[PDB]
Order: sequence, then C-alpha cells, then structure tokens
Amino acid sequence: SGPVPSRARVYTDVNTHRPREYWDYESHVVEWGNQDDYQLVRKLGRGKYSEVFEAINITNNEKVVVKILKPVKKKKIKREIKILENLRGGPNIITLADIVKDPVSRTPALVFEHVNNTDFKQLYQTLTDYDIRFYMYEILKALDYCHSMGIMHRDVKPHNVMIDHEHRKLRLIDWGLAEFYHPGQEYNVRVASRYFRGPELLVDYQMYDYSLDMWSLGCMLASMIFRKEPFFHGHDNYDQLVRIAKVLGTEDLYDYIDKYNIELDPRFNDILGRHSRKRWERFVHSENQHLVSPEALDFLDKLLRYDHQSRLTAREAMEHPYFYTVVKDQAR
Ligand SMILES: [Cl-]
Repeated sequence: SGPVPSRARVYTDVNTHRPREYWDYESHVVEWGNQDDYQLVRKLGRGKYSEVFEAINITNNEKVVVKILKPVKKKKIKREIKILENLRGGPNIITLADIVKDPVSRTPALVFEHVNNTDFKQLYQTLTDYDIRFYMYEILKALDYCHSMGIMHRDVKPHNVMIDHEHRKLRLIDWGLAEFYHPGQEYNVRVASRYFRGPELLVDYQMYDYSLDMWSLGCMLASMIFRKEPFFHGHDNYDQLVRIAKVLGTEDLYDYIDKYNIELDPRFNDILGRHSRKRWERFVHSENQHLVSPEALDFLDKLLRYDHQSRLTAREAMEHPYFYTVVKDQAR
C-alpha cells in the first residue's frame, strides 16, 4: 500500500475537457518567425536554461527580450511554447512574441515583450505595505488564470515576477518549468528552487497540483513582509523541510504524512525531530513591522500549510481581507 492519491481541489478536469492538442505539447508543431527580424542590442543576463538579451525588432523598431535557449530536449521547448501560447493575453502573463532559430547553429530563441524591470534586490527595499498587497494581488491574477487554464507555474519566486514599478506593471515570467495539471499524474518534485518548494515536493509526493504555486507564493510573501530573502533557507532538500518544520511544527507535518501515507525518506527520521509550531511574531522587528499586519499574518498562515489541499486557492486568496483596500482602489 503506497501513498494516498490526490486530485486538485479546483480546476481539476479543465484539461480533460479541452481538445487533446491544448495540453499534448509533444505533438505541438512550432511556428517559426524570421530570426533576421531581430538585432541583438546587449546582454541582459544569464539563466540556468538561457542567455537573455535585449533586441530590436527591425521591422517595427519594437524593443523585445530574446531568450536564446541552452540545449534542452525539444519536448521541453514545445511545452514552454505551448503553455506561453495557451496563456497569451492572460492577466499579467508575459507575452511570447516570436520564436526563432539560428539557421547555422540551430539554436532556438524565444522572443518576448519587453518589461522595464526594477531589480527586486533594489525594489523590495522601497516597497510599501500597500505595494506588497497590490503586487501580490496582481500575481494572484496571473496564478488564478494559469490554474484555470490547467497549468501549474511550478517556479513562483521573486526572480520570476518582473515589476515595472513606475507604471505599476507586473508580469509573471519564465514558464519553462510549468506543466499541465492532469488528475492522477505524477510529476517531478525537483524542478524549481528548493527555497520555494512545498512540503509535498520535499517528501517526494508526486501527485501534486496547482496548490504548489500557493506555497511558493506564501514563501514570497513571507520574504517580502519580513524582509528575509529567502524565508526558508535550507541547505538541501532535506534541510529545507527541517527549516519549514522549525516554523510550522512537526505535528502538522506528521499528520500530513500519515494522511497521505507518505513513505518518508529514512534520512528525515533523524533530522526532523520534534518542533512546536511557532508564532509569526518572532520574525517581526523594527525594520519590517510597517509591512506586517494581522491580515498579512492571517493570509500568510493560510498559504503555508503542509496539506496542499488546505491551502487557499488563488481565487480564495484574492478574497482575503489583506487585499480589501487594493480591491476597492482597483474598482474605482
Ligand atoms: Cl488555484
């Protein structure tokens, strides 16, 4: 008798009800643009999976961002393309503008809309309490959309949230690790940064769903309101769960493991130990108290649950009192 199966609480069957081609990305045929339309201007950064450049589309003098892909299986490229195309036009989702291939090297490049990003290592030091609520709400719009479209981002973290603070514009980017949710499908648990991995990934529970993104969002929120980046700073996959357990407690952890009949890696037995569930007040100090409020802590608590089924959905999260003033302002 192995682990208890799990199904997404919401948006469970959205992909089943769509045509096969919506989610069957291995069959996707890429529509290629003209690489000569783009002249690279300057290098913007290096990623795990790509080199990122600023470019100009010389056919319309539009500034774009070009991610030249490092070698990866074509099906992973098809997946990212299919997901980006499925989500195009969705709220706060980065827009894929073109897909080109260098005719000599055969290296593919994804061409995106440009976003005048403010560096989060300089932005987060200036964000107000209202700013955090505002941008969290904007992230939730993107997550509710992609979840409703049958897609888990699986790499929610500050580096994948581009913010043009001057225009109060937000884009959730870097969909190369996202996947389609299918009920009963088992997924890879080692895909994104450990600091934002939900406990289900850390205990190798593979039948997870959209709620993994909600854990990651909670980790982001904690780091923003407490000014501690990353919040759960584990040394490895095992230590990561210890860091969580020292805050959320081991009792809720073992209850979760028992409920889903999860076989815990023998390493965890020694290192997890016994820990009380702590109060969030212990992370509040004079440098971050202007960002911490009862509503922030209530919201954070409802995201950071071991049991993925008990975390707020993106839509429930948007109804939380933490966002009341944001919702009122956006309505006028
Ligand atoms: Cl959701």
